[PDB]
Amino acid sequence: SADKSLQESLQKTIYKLEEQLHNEMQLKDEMEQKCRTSNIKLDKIMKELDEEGNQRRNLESTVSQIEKEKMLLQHRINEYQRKAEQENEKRRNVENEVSTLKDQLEDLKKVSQNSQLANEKLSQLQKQLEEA
Amino acid sequence: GSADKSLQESLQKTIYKLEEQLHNEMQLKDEMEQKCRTSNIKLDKIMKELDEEGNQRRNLESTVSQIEKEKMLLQHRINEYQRKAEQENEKRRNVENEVSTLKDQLEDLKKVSQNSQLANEKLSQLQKQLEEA
Repeated sequence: SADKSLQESLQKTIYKLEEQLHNEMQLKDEMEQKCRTSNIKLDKIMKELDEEGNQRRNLESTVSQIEKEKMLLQHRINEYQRKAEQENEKRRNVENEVSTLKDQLEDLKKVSQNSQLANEKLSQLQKQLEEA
Repeated sequence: GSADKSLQESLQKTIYKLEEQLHNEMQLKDEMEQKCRTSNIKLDKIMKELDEEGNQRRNLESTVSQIEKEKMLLQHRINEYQRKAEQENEKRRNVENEVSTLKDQLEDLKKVSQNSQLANEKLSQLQKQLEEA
């Protein structure tokens, strides 16, 4: 019966070993499944990382080239704004020139009517000084 | 008895078979744990690199849309100033024709007045020749 003790402690050791191997097999498969999933993903993530980087660096060139074009339009704004202000001032001045000249034409017509009046009085004066 | 010692021998046999198979399994587990830890280290380094690269790419995409639209409005403002300088120039060219016509009238008026003086002085001299004849 110390006999049976021995065979029973042996057989219980075997059950614990079978339980241990089965548990370790469950752990083995669970890790395998996760590891596999993660390496699928790793490979996907790497291709996509290379694609994002290339496209990011490409858009950097695009940004810089269109910022340049934007700048060059901002300067033609400045140029065309000054041109328009200046056509406006040259127009405004030619209009005042027109105004001046109309006023100079009126004053002058007045002076020359005064001079015909003047000359009419001298003509009359000359007539009254004549020696019959 | 020898029956009991043979049962025990067969049990020990199984214990060894299973323990050895256990050790074989642990070696495979340690190897795969190492591969797995390494793959998970790389994955997390690449995922955040992916995160910042894609954020910057998306950000630059918005910048592109914004700037393309801004360049159309800049061009619009160039069109507003072109129009204004064309309309101010045609206004000016019409006024410059009035300036030119008026300057001729003023010249002509200075001449009318100057010849009036002359005609009056000649006429005064003829009235004098009449008086004296």
